Amino acid sequence: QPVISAQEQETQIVLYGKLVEARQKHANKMDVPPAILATNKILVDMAKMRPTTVENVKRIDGVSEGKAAMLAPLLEVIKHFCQTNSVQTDLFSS
Ligand SMILES: [Cl-]
Repeated sequence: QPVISAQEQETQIVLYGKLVEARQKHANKMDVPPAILATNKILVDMAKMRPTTVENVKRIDGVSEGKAAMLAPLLEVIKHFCQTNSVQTDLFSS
C-alpha cells in the first residue's frame, strides 16, 4: 500500500515542520494570517515535491507568481534542508 519509504515519510514530516515555522515567521513579519501566505495543503505539497526554484514552486496547485515571491524564504529552507540532509529535490511527475 505505501508508495513512499519510511525514510522519505520521516523527511517529509521533518521538512513540513520547518516550513510551518518559516510560514509563521514570515506571516508575523507581513502581519498576515499564516494561511494567507500558504495553506497547509500547499506546505504538504512543498514537503513532498521540494521545489528549490521560483519556477518550480509555481507548479504547485495554488501557487501563483505573487505567492511564489512571498514563498522565497521557504524555498531557502527547502534548499538548505535538502543539502544538509541528502534528499532528492524538485520531484514533479509532468
Ligand atoms: Cl515536523
